[PDB]
Amino acid sequence: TGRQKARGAATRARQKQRASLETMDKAVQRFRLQNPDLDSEALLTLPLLQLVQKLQSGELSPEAVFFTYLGKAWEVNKGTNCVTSYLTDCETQLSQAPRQGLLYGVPVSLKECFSYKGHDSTLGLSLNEGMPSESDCVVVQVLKLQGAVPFVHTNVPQSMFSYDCSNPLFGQTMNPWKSSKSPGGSSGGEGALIGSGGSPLGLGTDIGGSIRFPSAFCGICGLKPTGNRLSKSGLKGCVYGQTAVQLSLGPMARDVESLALCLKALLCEHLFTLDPTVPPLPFREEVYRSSRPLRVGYYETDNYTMPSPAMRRALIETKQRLEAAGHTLIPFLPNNIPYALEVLSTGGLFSDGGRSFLQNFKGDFVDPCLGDLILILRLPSWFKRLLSLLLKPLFPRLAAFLNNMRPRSAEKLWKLQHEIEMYRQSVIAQWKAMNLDVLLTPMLGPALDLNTPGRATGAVSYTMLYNCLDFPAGVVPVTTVTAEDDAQMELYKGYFGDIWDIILKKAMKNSVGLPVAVQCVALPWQEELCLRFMREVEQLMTP
Ligand SMILES: O[C@@H](CNc1cc(-c2ccc3c(c2)OCCO3)ncn1)c1ccccc1
Repeated sequence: TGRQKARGAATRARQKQRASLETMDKAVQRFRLQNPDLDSEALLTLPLLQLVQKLQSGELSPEAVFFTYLGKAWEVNKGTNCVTSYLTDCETQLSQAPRQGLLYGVPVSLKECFSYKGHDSTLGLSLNEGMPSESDCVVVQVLKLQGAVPFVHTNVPQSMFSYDCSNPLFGQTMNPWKSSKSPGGSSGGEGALIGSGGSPLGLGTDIGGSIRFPSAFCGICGLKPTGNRLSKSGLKGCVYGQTAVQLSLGPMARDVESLALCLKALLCEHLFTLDPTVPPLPFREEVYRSSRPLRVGYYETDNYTMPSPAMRRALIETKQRLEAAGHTLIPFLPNNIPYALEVLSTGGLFSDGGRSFLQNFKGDFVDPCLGDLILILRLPSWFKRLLSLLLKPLFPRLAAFLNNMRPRSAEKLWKLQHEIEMYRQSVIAQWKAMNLDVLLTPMLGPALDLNTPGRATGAVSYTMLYNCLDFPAGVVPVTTVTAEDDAQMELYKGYFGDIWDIILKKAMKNSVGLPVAVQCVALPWQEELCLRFMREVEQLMTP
């Protein structure tokens, strides 16, 4: 009965969305009258490096590449529901774009949390509706300064604490390969859009896998750098001052070269001048372009989330293809993964028991795809500890998350923050002892059914670990689900048998033809190495 403002918020958001799309369309069709004989699917097809080349040499005009992609985005949006807003003024930015910039005339999609002047960054929440950004976030300024034309705000799951992608304002985003499936999240609108040719390049945030999931589920590249490689200034979030598990932002694109282009474009003196709290580490092209044989750690499971057959096959086929290229593959597994997930990561994100998070939800509709998170955090802490002590014998994995989602005293979070530092060094010591360069990893895939990710929390294990360690981690699509793999899904039993295993069992069925990826990891500040290795995987696993 107190959803007055929630119902009103949503109505405004949908008309703002509808007006954006209607504006986008009447823009595109104006253009197509004056540009009929023009090779739009050669343009949309063109890889980004190609595209910048023609924009810089002046073979294609910026308006052509803008209004061609603008049309395509609008078309793919009809199946997917992945464009929140059309960024108003981008037509004006196109004409006054910095001409010798590294992304001159490249149109760029932005996850909604990236502040853009005059536009809401709602995060699917009614409390953030009707509250336009006073100015562009630091990375958007650098984008615009480097010649790019940010043009849409792509959708996110309510609060971004979910690897599905629905909210009560703009509704549910769907996977462009199969509309019964989730596109991933929280950068789901990004993946859906880029993954269907709606944008050559875009920007996401990751805190539990939120770049890597949608990249994998929608079959594109994506990199989560080290937390403070790039400027978090101006990004809209649920919680501020949680530093233990640090959020990280990075690129999402159709290929690995695009990603390396994009970092090289942002890591410049503009970024470091505009935000001196970021360490002025220039993009080292020498390391990215190296062809030195790699010592590559690997594991085909984390013993926590049982991989799908597709994942397992993707991991082994890459492992072996890499061996044939001459890289040295070494079995490697970080110590105490259950501890990192159940105690450290979970404790880090909900150190305060959720009370900060939850005030975003007061008087709002709770999206079904958040599952039982809001209800669980809303429970009082004595009931969490009691209920944990009952479940532990029967369901340790679930009892352990519950035990570490209670509020704690400043003394206890100092102790947790120390264990994270020590754990990070603990895994670095494993790494250095086996002299590895990079680390090959499975990656959750194929894409889950809709409203499944919310009730399959174990499956964050593959990605979350490296938010916890704060290692640069990216994904590359390597293969597509065979019927042989989809059939092998009915022998899937999981390592625990609790409901997260059961939900994801069914969630991952009926996924023939969907893409499946692997994860690449490096030590901190070695983003350029992570991309060298991702690029290697990309070359060796193309069909
Ligand atoms: O389902 C859970 C409650 N939900 C969560 C969710 C997440 C979570 C954290 C980071 C994420 C994310 C999800 O989504 C992707 C991006 O980042 N972490 C811990 N708990 C549960 C617990 C006890 C009993 C029953 C059910």
